[PDB]
Amino acid sequence: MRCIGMSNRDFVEGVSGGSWVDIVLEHGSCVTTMAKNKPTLDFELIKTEAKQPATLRKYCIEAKLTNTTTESRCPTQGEPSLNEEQDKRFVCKHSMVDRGWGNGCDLFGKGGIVTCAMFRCKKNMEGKVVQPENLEYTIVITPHSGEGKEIKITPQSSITEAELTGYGTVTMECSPRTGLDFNEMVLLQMENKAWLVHRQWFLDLPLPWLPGADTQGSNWIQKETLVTFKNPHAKKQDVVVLGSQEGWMHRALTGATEIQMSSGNLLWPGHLKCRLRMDKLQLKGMSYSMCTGKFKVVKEIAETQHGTIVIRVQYEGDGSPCKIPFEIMDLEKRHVLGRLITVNPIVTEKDSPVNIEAEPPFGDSYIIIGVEPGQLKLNWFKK
Amino acid sequence: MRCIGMSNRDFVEGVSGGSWVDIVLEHGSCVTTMAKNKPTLDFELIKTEAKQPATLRKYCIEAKLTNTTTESRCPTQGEPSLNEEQDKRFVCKHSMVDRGWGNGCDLFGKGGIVTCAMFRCKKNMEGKVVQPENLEYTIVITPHSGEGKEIKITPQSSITEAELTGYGTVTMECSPRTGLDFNEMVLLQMENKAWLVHRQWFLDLPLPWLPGADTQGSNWIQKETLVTFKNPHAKKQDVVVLGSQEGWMHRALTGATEIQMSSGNLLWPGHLKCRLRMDKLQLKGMSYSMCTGKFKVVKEIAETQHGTIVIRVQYEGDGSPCKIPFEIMDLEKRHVLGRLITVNPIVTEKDSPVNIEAEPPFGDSYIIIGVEPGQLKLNWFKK
Ligand SMILES: *[C@@H]1O[C@H](CO)[C@@H](O)[C@H](O)[C@H]1NC(C)=O
Ligand SMILES: *[C@@H]1O[C@H](CO)[C@@H](O)[C@H](O)[C@H]1NC(C)=O
Repeated sequence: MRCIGMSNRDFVEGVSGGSWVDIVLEHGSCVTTMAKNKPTLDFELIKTEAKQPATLRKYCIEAKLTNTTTESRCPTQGEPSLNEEQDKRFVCKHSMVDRGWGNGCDLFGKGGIVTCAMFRCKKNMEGKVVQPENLEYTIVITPHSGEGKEIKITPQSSITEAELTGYGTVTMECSPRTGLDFNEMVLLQMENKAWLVHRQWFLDLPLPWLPGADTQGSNWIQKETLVTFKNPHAKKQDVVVLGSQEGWMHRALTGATEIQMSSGNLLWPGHLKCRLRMDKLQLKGMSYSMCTGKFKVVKEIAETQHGTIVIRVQYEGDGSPCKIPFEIMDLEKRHVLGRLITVNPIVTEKDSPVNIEAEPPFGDSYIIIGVEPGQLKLNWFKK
Repeated sequence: MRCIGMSNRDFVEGVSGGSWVDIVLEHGSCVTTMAKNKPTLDFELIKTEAKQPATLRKYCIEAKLTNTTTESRCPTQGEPSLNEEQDKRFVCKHSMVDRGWGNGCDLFGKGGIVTCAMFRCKKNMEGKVVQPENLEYTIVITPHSGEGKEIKITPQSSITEAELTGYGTVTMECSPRTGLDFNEMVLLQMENKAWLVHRQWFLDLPLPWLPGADTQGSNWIQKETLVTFKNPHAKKQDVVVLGSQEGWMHRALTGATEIQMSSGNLLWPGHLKCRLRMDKLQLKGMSYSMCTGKFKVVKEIAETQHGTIVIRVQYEGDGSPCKIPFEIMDLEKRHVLGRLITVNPIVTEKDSPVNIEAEPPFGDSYIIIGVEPGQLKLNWFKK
């Protein structure tokens, strides 16, 4: 479930001296709002989507060499230039070797030689500069009824409305924060994890890179960082790559800042500070008859991780949509004790199970739910 | 070809005041020995094989995780221990999550959870301590005839003999050197290249390692260096590797000392200082008649990279195995000028081509090869 049973959930209650109550919404946390005559709402931040990030530079971390050619000459015959020297998709190397009889040349001496190989990247990571203003926050408002409404907000339109399903409307004004010095900070993505590193530290990485505005994927820059030519023997210099740089990147990003994922969705850390105005909220119910008084416990008392207690029951009896007779009594039945979180428990159908939550006082307490013809008298010992 | 036309070739001549001449044999270099009445020999170091190296430790650089299991519990139900915790081939992780209704548990609160995954290494490098005394050096001695004898030496048996094919025998005494502080130095092998690194720097590498005496390949030590558990959500913590560490190793070994290969054979740098005693060497020939005097130039004059000049000719004429009339004359035919490198050029067969090498003086010189009935009078301009 949500909110109830979430270790990171804060309660808040609007005073009777006005409205405009402040809440703090963060990812993985729920906020519970309530007041007298006002319905209880649950606010939760779902995802923080940073749409339209600007690709800054693309580095290659795993490449492969194919189409390796080699051409040699004899002493006093000129250098052996290859056509692949005029191709940015290739990397070449010149050298000189000893030439004479046993290798089939004119005379003795230093003969030139050239070896080229096609550079083709296989796996490559990316880096993007992210804009702070065009961020998007998804918030879910749920009426705490026990039987959600989404809203997208952005720093360029912090004011919004919320047409709840039969509960009225509530006004929101949020102000955000999500990091540190975003303009000169780059989100690095390895197509498996994500980090937030410095701009200068990212721009000067010793790897074959391509500019942001690029779709070629073959005219890289500084390919020699992943390509080394071995010592030439008879002819071919035996060019060789340097394997994969995935582990080097995973190890070099230790002192960075990683961002988890929810299968695609980036979990951006940060908190929204929001003002809520609930003066235009109505309670779904009120004008309802009382139920006949038969209730069967689907499952009885169970305290949450925030002092509040919850019971799930079913109406079963017939009496239309009606209000649940619910009272919190002493060890006897003197006065009413704890308050109610799920304000005005209603019933949509006799077969639909309904949960209810409330905060009891210390020690022994009674819960009277249902009229006498089938009254549920559930005792418990809080704390 | 060899020796002739090798840019790293040194000449040496034994004086008439005894024998025991010193030479320096290194990989990729040839030594030319000669003297009056003594045949010319070519010494070359082929391979430096360090047989029987002692494996010290085996590190893994590319692993993969399979057989991932996960088990959870409810609050006040105990921790969920898995059977894979008692298996060194697995890596596990404990955690606690929020549990209540929507995830099917008893009540609310912190419920334990455990996730394990089988650690299986795919590609792994090795490190070996190498012994200096049990080194093996392969030397090739070739009689400079123009138409080789191998010997294996070790520091534990530096004295040897050389039964040349019809030239007598020569005595050798070599003393070696090949590096720096071998006892606390480890040869690192990645099954593609080889380095020589420090012992302490190698023993403390942050990678899953196994002791030297090991054939298991699955009960590694410190596997968590290549395994990280992501944040748990509903149940599985989503364990993930760190890719491949091949690039990290290839980059970290920059300030080391690399060793090239000749397809399997390690090219150990170093020089052997050898004493040669050639007093028991005879010249294959001497008691031979002179040829009739017909020679056709297979290919004429061509100077090497060490001042010496070479011509390849064929006998063609009939006259049994005979000695070649060969003289170096002035611009006229006054006196004999340059000496001869291929001492006493013989002939095995009239159809077998034969090379000849000699050093001429400055400027113009004549080469008289063959008796007058078909005499070859080849002029050239050295320097
Ligand atoms: C590389 O070699 C393959 C196989 O011969 C060939 O199909 C391909 O066209 C070559 N590419 C280049 C750029 O030469
Ligand atoms: C891992 O899973 C495969 C596929 O189910 C199975 O064949 C293998 O026996 C499993 N290994 C272990 C150690 O559980």
